[PDB]
Amino acid sequence: ESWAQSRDEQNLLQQKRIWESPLLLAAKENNVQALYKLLKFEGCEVHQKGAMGETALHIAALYDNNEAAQVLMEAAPELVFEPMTSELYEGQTALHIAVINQNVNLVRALLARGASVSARATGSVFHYRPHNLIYYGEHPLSFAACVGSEEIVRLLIEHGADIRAQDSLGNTVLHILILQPNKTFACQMYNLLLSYDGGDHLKSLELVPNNQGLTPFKLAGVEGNIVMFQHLMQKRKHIQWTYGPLTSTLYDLTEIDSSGDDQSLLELIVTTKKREARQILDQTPVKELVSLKWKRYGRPYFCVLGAIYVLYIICFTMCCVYRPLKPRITNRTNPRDNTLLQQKLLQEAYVTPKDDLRLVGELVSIVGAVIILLVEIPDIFRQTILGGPFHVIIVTYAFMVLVTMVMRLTNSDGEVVPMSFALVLGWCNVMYFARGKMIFGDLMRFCWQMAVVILGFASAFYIIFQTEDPDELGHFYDYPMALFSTFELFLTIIDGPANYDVDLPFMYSITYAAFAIIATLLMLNLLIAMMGDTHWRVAHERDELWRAQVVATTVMLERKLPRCLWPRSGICGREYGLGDRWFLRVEDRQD
Amino acid sequence: ESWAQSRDEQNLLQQKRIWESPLLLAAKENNVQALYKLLKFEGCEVHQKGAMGETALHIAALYDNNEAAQVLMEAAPELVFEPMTSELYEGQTALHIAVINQNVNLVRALLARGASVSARATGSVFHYRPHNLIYYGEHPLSFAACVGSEEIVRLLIEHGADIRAQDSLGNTVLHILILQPNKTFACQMYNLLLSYDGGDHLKSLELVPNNQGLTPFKLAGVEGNIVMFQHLMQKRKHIQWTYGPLTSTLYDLTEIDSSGDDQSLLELIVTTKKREARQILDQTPVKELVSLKWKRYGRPYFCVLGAIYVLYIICFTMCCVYRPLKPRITNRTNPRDNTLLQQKLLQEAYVTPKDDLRLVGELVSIVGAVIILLVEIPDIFRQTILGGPFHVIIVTYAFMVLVTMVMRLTNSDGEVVPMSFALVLGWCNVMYFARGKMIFGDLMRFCWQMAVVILGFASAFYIIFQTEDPDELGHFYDYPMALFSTFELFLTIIDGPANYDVDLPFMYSITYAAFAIIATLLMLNLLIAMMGDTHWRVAHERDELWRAQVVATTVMLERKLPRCLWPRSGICGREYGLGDRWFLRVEDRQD
Ligand SMILES: C[C@@H]1NC(=O)N[C@@H]1CCCCCC(=O)O
Ligand SMILES: C[C@@H]1NC(=O)N[C@@H]1CCCCCC(=O)O
Ligand SMILES: [Ca+2]
Ligand SMILES: [Ca+2]
Repeated sequence: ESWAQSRDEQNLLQQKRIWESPLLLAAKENNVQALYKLLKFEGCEVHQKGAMGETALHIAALYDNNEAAQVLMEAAPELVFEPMTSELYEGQTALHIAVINQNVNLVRALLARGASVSARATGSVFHYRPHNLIYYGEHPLSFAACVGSEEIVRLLIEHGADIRAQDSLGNTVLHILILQPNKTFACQMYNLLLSYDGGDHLKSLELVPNNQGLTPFKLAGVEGNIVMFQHLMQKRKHIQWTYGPLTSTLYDLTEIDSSGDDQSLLELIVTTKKREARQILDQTPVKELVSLKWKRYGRPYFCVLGAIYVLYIICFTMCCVYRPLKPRITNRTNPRDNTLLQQKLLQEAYVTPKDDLRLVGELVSIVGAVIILLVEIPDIFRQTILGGPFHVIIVTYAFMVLVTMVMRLTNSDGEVVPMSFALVLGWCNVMYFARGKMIFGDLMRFCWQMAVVILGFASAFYIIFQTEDPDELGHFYDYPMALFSTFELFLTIIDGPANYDVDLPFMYSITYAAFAIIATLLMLNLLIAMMGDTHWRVAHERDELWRAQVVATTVMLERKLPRCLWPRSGICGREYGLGDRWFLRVEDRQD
Repeated sequence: ESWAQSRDEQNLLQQKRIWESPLLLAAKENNVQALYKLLKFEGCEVHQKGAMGETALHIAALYDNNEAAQVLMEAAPELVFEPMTSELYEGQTALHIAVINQNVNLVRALLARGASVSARATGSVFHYRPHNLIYYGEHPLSFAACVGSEEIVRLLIEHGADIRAQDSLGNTVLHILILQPNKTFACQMYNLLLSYDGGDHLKSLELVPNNQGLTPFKLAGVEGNIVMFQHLMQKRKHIQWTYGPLTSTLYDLTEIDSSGDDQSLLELIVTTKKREARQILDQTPVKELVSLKWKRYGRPYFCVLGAIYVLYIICFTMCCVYRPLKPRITNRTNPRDNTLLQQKLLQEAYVTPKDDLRLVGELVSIVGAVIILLVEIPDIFRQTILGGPFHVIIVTYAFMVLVTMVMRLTNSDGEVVPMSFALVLGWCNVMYFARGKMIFGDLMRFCWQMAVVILGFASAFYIIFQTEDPDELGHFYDYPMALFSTFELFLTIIDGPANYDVDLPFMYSITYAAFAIIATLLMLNLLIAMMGDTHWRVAHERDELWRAQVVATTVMLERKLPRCLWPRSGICGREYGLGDRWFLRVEDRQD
C-alpha cells in the first residue's frame, strides 16, 4: 500500500540522485564544460548508475541534450549498450529514450555507435497495464511506430530492425499500432511497416497472431478501432465491376465468421465487455453479414423455436392448473385457527381416467427439461449477457422441474415452493422471445412482456391459493378469475390479496413481492420507451442495443443448430476459381 | 431460397467466365495487343456469349475500355446490336452500358455504328423492385436522363430518341426523373426533356399518365418530392399583379382536386402509406386549399354532424338506462348460491305507458344504424386510417345494434353482451370528434376523451349490474352513482368493483378489463402531450399529424355530402374567360 506511491517516491528519489551526482546533474543540465572538467580531470565513475539504474547517457537521453550525450559517448562509448538495471525500466537502453523523444541526430549517432535494435525494454513501466499512460512495446522499432516518426522507423529497418518481433504479450508492431489513440494517423504508419515485410504469401506479418490468438485485423474489431478496421478492410475486398453509381464489391469474409471454433469476429464482439466493439458489427462488410443471417434462417428459427417453447411452458401449466388431490383429511384445521390449508398430496395415483392425460404431459415436462440441460450444461463448460438472461433462467427453470420430480417420489409437503418457481421462470423467459413506429414498436414489447408476466404469476397465484380456502382471500379460486385478479393486480387497481387474521402460505408473501417489482419496472421501462424515443436521437441508442441483442441471438442460434440447417453465409470460392474462402457479394449506390 | 443468392452466384460466375474466356478477359483488361493476337490469328468465336449472355463488347462496355471496344467493333460490327441474352439483363445492349457510365466517346461511336435508341432493357435487374438499388427504366434515353448527363440526352434525341417512350410500368422519362434521389438536380434535367416535346397543346408529355393513372405532376405529390413539386408548380401558376411586397398569384388547381373520381391529389395523399407524401399538403398552392375547405363548410359540418351523433348516442343510452323488466320469477336463486341474477326479459310488451317513449327511441336507434350502414357499407367496396379508426367503429356499432335487434324478437338471455358493446363503441367513437396553448390544446382533448370514455363505460357498468343484486358489489345501483363510481374508477382511487364470493356476470370481467387499459393509455397519452409539447419542436411533429388528421377528415366530409352543400373550391374560369378550370387566388407578402 501502495505501488504508485513507490514510483512517485522513486521519481523523486531519481531527481535526488541527479541533484547529488554531478556527472548525472551535468548530463541533465547539458553542462558541456562541467562534463569535460569531470571526465578528463579527474576521472569520475563514468559507469555511474543512478537511482533508476540509469547511466549518465540515459539522463543525457531523457532530457534532449545532444551536446552532453555526444561528450559521454566519445569519452566512454561503452555507455551505449548499458540498459537500465532498475526494476521499473529493466531492459531500456539509451536508444529507446532517443527514439520516443524523436531525437533523430541522437538516434543517428547511437546507430552509428552500433546500438541494439532488438533490446527488449521489459521494465514494469512499459507493461500493458491501466496504471501506465502509454504502451508502446519493448523493441525500439515499436517505439518509433507509435510516436509517428516515419523517419526513425525506416532508419531502424536500415540497421536491421525485425518487424516480425513480438513482445512479452505476443504482439507484433502491427498489434500495438491498433491499440493507439491516434487512429487516423496510425493508418499511415501501418502501411509503412507492411512494405518491409518478406513480400511472400506465407509467413505474412498481418497473419502473425497475438498470444491470445488474434491477428491484427481481428484485434481491430475486438478493440473497436473503426479507422483501422475500415483501413484493414481495403486489403480484403475486391470490386467486381462499376455500373454507374453502383459498385459491386466482394468482401473476403474469412476472419469475420466461424469456424473456428472460438475464433470468429462475431463471437468475440458479442462476448466482450468492450462497449466500443459493438460499433464494429455496423461496418459495411459486417452489417450486410448479420442482416442476411437474421432475415432468412435467423428470424424463422427463432419463432419456430419460440412457438415450441411457448407450447412447452403452456403444457407445464396445464399440468399445474390441474395438480394432484386430495382434501385435508386431517383434523388440524381446528388447532392453529390461523391456518387455511386444505393440503393435497399423492399417491394415491395412478388411478387413471383423465390422469394419464397429465402424466404424458408431466413426461413431456421432464424430457424437455433434460433436453434444455442437454443443450445448456455442456455449453457453460465452453458467459456474457448481451443478450438477455435467457440462459440463466432456462437452466434454473429445468432445475426446478427436476426438483419437483425429486419433490415427488418422496411425497414432500413443500411441493408448491419449487413448482411455483418454474411457473414464472418458464413464462418470463418467454418475453425474451420478443426479439422478433418506434413508440409503437417498443409498446408492442410491453404488451408482449406484460401478458407474459401475468400468465406466469396468475398461474403461480392460483397454485398458491388452489389449496387454501377461497372464502377468505379468494382472489384466485379458479383459473379465469386468477388471471383477471392478477391482471388488475398488475395495475394496482385491486388492493392486492391482503388478509391478516388468516395465515397465508409462505409463497404468497414471496411471489407477490416479486410481482410488485416487475410490474413497476415494466411500467418504468415503458415510460423510458415513450419519452426516450422522442426526446432525442437516443432512440438510436435505445435501438442498436436491441440490434446487438438480435445479433447476439443470431450467433446463439448458429452454435447448436446442425449443419444440415442454416447454410453457410456467402458463396464458396471453389469452382468458381477463388480458393478456398467464402465471399459476400455487396453492391452499394453513391450519391 | 433465395433469389439474391443466385445473382450473387452469377456475378461470381460471370467473373469466372471472364477469367476463363481470353476474349472476354482481354475485353475487361483492355489488352489491345491480345485482342489483335486473337481476332486476326486465329479467328476466335467473337460472338462469344459470357455467363450473363454478354458479348465481348458488353464486357468492353462495362469497364470503360474504349481502345478495347473500338477493336471489337472494327473486327465485328455486328456485336453492337446483340443484347444480353441472359434473364437478369434481357434486352440490355452495349449502348445502355455506355450511357450509364457516361462514356461520351463510346456513345458517339455506338451511335455512329447505328445503335438502337429504342432497345428496351427488360432484364430482371432493371425492374422497379426494392432489391434493385437503381431504377432508370428500359430505353437508353431514360438512362441518360437519370445519370444527369445532358450531353448524352440531347445526343440521343439527335439520333431519334422518342421522349414519349414508356417502359413496362407505363412510365415516361418524366415519371422516372421524379423517382430519383437527386431532386434538386433532376429539376434541371426535367426541363431539358420537355423542350424536345411536340410543342403542341394536345398530346403533351406532361399529360401522358402512368399505367396507374398518374401524370408526372400528380406522381410528384404521391411520392413526396418537394423539389419537383414546387418546380412543376411554376408551370401551373399565374401572377396576376405585383403591388409592392404583395404578389397575387393564381394557381391552376386542376389535378389537385376532385373530381375525379379516385383521381385527385388530396385523396392520394391521405390514403397512401407514404409518410413523406404528408409534406405535400403543406406547399404554398395546397396549404391554402385545405385551410379554406376547413374554415368554412369543413368545421361547421363536422360539428353539425357531431351534435347529431352526440344526440343519436345519448338516445341509445336513454333506451338502455331504462331497459326492459322483470324480476327473476325463477327459484334458481336458491341453487347455485354464487349467482346474483335478477334476470329481466321480454315481452311482456307492449303494455304502453311510458314505454312508447322508448319505442320511438328504439326506432331511432334502428333507422340510424342502417343509415350508418347505408353510408359506410357501400363505401368499403370502393381503407386507410389516418384519420382515426372512426369508420371501423361506426360499422361495428351499428352491427351490435342490429344484433341486439336480432337478440330481441327471440327473447334471448344474452341480451346484455351485444347491447353493452354498442355503448362503448357509440361513445368512444365520439371522442374522434375532438378534431374541432398547445399544452392547453392537448389537455382539452383529454378532458373531452375522458368524459366520453366514462359516459360509455358507466352506462355499460350500469347495465352489467342493473340486473345483478346491489347489496353486494353495488358500485352501480343507479345512473348518477354509476357515473361517479366509474369516474373514480378512471383514476384508480376506488379499488374497482371486486367480489369473489359472488359470481359476477361474464361482461364485467371483460368490460372492466378494457376500461383499465384505455384509462391508462389516455393517462399515458396525456404525459406525452405534457412533456412532448415542451421538450423539443417535436410539438410540430405532434401537430401536423393532427393537421393531416383534419385534412383527412375534410376529404371525408366532401365525398358523401351532396353538391348543393359544400360548394366547389376556388373560382371557375368560364366567363370570365379562363377555361374551364377552377383557380385559387393566393396573395403572399415577402420581407
Ligand atoms: C522519466 C523517467 N526517467 C527516465 O530516465 N526514464 C523514465 C521515463 C518515464 C517513461 C514512463 C512511461 C510509462 O508511463 O510507462
Ligand atoms: C455488373 C454487371 N455486369 C454486366 O455486364 N452488367 C451488370 C451491370 C449491373 C447493373 C446492376 C443495376 C441494378 O442493380 O439493377
Ligand atoms: Ca394507486
Ligand atoms: Ca384500495
